[PDB]
Amino acid sequence: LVHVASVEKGRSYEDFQKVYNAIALKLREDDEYDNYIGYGPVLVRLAWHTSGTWDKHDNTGGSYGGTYRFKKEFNDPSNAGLQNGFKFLEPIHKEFPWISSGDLFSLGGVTAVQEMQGPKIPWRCGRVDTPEDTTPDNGRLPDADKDADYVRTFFQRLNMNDREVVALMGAHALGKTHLKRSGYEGPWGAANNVFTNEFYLNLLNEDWKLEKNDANNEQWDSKSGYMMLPTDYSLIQDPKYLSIVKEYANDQDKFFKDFSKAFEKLLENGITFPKDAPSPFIFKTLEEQGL
Ligand code: HEM
Repeated sequence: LVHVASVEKGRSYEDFQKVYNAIALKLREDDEYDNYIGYGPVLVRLAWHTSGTWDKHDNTGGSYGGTYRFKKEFNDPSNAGLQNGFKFLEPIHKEFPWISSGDLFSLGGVTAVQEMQGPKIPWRCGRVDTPEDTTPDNGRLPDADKDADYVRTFFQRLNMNDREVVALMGAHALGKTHLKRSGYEGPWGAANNVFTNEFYLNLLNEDWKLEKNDANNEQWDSKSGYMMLPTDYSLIQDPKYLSIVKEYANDQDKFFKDFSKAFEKLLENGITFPKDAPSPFIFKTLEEQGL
């Protein structure tokens, strides 16, 4: 199965900047969500989980088909809580019914990262909705109770290498774990709706204790009130990951650049872009537009 990007008919960068802007304005307006964290983090996670079902071996799953809109995928236990991101995007989709579902879920993530003062993420249009029977089964998203070997093997299926994995994991600066959702509870740091390299700094610099949470799962906790999942912590247990963690803890620009590449890549696995497709779009933030 080849998934060829097909530009929404007649649309160009300005159309997608309008969708960006509507997402960004709603992010600003709907600020109460999740104890005033706002929707940025869950939109980033929605973009990732709608992309992260991809299997490089047969091109099943991935962002192209926008299959989260079907019940098998929106009810995946791994996706618990993402319905909030979907509901956020619903009025956006109503205003801009021409955008494909995959384009909207992925654009939500881009918009969230950028509006949270993260790197620019080039974004390409052209995902096309595919039918219900193309929805990938549950079980393709990763478990959090595992070690570095698990993480490394997991991400090979998404064609991500060590650097790409460690970079992508930096998104765990954002938002928080919610016990009733994942069986883990707590934020990873203080700046959880501003995109920074804090995840790496906290991994290296906090004093972590292995504790059990109220769902009886182990997680790493600090006196500052932060947590790390076992898979997060694996990034400093594994010496290869550790080197990269230290790199990003010590160079914010490098983290931004590597995250941007890896996140675009994640959002684009599985999609074939024709030679004459538009170049990737770099959207202006609301701030850059004076909006
Ligand atoms: C080994 C890989 C990963 C595992 C096991 C993992 C696991 C988790 C878990 C258990 C949660 C908490 C869900 C909840 O209780 O609300 C979470 C939240 C989150 N994850 Fe991941 N994650 C991984 C990779 C990633 C990647 C690659 C990204 C995106 C680049 C990402 C972005 C997020 C965000 C932004 C949140 C916060 C969501 C919110 O506040 O609503 N994660 N992750």
